[PDB]
Amino acid sequence: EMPQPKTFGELKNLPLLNTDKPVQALMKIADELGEIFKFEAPGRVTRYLSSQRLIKEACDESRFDKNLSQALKFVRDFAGDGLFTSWTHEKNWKKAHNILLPSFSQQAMKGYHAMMVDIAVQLVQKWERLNADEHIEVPEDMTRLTLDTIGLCGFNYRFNSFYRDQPHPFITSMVRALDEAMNKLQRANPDDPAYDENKRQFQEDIKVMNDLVDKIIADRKASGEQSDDLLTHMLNGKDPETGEPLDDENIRYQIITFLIAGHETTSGLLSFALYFLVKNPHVLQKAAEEAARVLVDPVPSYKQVKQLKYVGMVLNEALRLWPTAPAFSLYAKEDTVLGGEYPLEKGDELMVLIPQLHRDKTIWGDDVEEFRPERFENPSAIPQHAFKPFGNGQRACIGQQFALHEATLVLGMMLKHFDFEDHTNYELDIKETLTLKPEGFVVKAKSKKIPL
Ligand code: MNH
Repeated sequence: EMPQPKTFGELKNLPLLNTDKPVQALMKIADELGEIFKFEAPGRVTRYLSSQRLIKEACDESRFDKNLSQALKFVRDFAGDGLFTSWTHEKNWKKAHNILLPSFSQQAMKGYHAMMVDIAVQLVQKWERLNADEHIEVPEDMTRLTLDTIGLCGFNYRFNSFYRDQPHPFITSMVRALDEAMNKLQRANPDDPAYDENKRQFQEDIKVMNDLVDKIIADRKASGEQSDDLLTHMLNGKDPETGEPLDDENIRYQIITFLIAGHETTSGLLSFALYFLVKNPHVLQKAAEEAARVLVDPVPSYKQVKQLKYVGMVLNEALRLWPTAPAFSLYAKEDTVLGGEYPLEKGDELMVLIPQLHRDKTIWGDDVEEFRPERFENPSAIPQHAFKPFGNGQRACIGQQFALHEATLVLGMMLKHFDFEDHTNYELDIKETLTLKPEGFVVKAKSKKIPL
């Protein structure tokens, strides 16, 4: 049979999800329960997977397909038919996949990189122009950078999020909506007077996001166009199979999904990577050397990012220890036995604990908690399906190369232009908005006096 956590009667496991940090609670639960453990809530059942040998079967394209998590279903209201939230047996997913995949490529990455620099320059100039006494809120400023990067590159819109003291209205509203998604999963009873207040708020926040997208289409509508871009590939992009462009109503959904999924994950990754680089001096020294040798010219070139090897290794290791996308869910496409020990009826839902998967001691050695980028010196040596932070198969992050390209480029310039000091020996605190980010992580960054 299949182990499961403590069920309080009617609500079963569901009351456990109330905590600020659900994914970490599930990791604790997985440490004790074992490879797999069942997780049943009233009206929904899902089995969490933590051992790699089960992950490799769950990941097979001809064995299990992607299922929408309970929270992702609520995410649909602003995101919807966007690939991250669209179904695999969904029409719009296939159309959008085929026509937005060419917008991510080597030629594409070249298209986006020159504009990425601009936003990273805004970040570097902000940190260079800070006074000596001031300190930097890494996750906040990383979200600040990532929004502007994705906006300017993939939608020709400058959020100008750096010119704002407080988080952008988009950030506030997005985080708040994710709040309801998670917090309504954990909720026992769907209807109650009080929730109406909440409900009100969540109509409000969403609108802001909607309103913001209205600018991108309107702005580009009024200003000059015909400059190859994601938003172009959405307006004028056409489906090879059906010869059809995207639905305007669906184009806006694409914009929502891309704006949201392009910063939170990348910004959490940058914060986590900087944190781990701060806790270990030597792993920084190596990367500070790499960025200097690889990037000579003041502005990084499209080729210079790919030339950076150690930066990508650092990013992959930091992404291993704390994958910014905490989990993905999968349903069985036909009756199978998982591991040869657990029989599952078709359509059964299994969630996958990516951070617990990376902590499997058998594959990654008996010092998994140890953060050493050198593990990724020969990334070929890593076993199959043991390391899947970006997802699996066709369903895995069309712009993952953009994630790595922006994050590597930015981090290379950060280590190039700055010296990082940790004034609090920061206690690692992970805030969850369906995504993992350090909370309270503050460092100072002295200038290195490098141009542009
Ligand atoms: C860090 C970086 C990063 C991580 C950890 C990441 C994680 C994921 C994971 C996991 C999935 C699959 C979810 C599931 O349930 O199967 C996924 C799918 C997706 N992701 Mn991303 N993703 C990005 C960067 C990331 N993504 C960026 C950047 C973009 C946008 C430019 C993006 C846009 C998507 C889209 C779109 C999908 C949907 C793919 C599909 O369903 O066909 N992404």
